[PDB]
Amino acid sequence: ACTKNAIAQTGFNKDKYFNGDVWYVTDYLDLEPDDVPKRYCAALAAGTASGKLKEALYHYDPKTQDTFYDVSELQVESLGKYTANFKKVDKNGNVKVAVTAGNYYTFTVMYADDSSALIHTCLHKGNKDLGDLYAVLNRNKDAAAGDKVKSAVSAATLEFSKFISTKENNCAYDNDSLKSLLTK
Ligand code: HEM
Ligand SMILES: NCCc1c[nH]cn1
Repeated sequence: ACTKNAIAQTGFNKDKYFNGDVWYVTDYLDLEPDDVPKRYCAALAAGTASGKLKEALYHYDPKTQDTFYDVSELQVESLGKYTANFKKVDKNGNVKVAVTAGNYYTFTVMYADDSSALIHTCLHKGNKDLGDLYAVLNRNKDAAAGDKVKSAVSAATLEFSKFISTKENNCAYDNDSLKSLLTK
């Protein structure tokens, strides 16, 4: 299970974060891991679409080739803190698994600027036992974590050297699908 109440960034700028553009996960910290996809690719788009706050997700295991997209309408808990009931979709937004209660992640933006961010997420999916996951994001998929975001990792009482990089995995992303999924 999840154990963290992550604190949102002071003065979080929601319209800048949710500007409809793409964010790439460059490094992550799973608190509840194992033999799991040690190598992983993930990215999201976040924006307001016809007045609704939205996130589109992409996951790719470059070793198994397991691929999936999700789209959610976010609900606000407080500034920088959201609950997302997700639906699994194909890249075009056609529903594969409909929204259901019990399938949701929370999402806290702990730090963000115009190029980088640190988020916490707690995933819930049916009867499964899942733990916290932190992720370092960047607008550039190949960007090394800079001092702003690494300092924020430290400020969250975490150690960046423990985070796992995705940069070795040779991830390629469909940015266009992620942006268009925001409307679906
Ligand atoms: C912004 C970051 C992330 C968020 C919001 C996110 C959220 C989610 C959601 C919503 C699901 C379930 C999707 C579905 O069943 O339709 C999922 C599944 C999963 N995610 Fe992520 N994820 C993120 C990052 C990552 C990272 C970096 C990895 C690698 C450690 C990871 C590995 C997986 C795994 C292996 C699954 C399959 C879970 C299962 O069904 O047991 N995710 N994630
Ligand atoms: N224990 C990490 C579960 C996960 C996958 N995606 C988001 N969270």
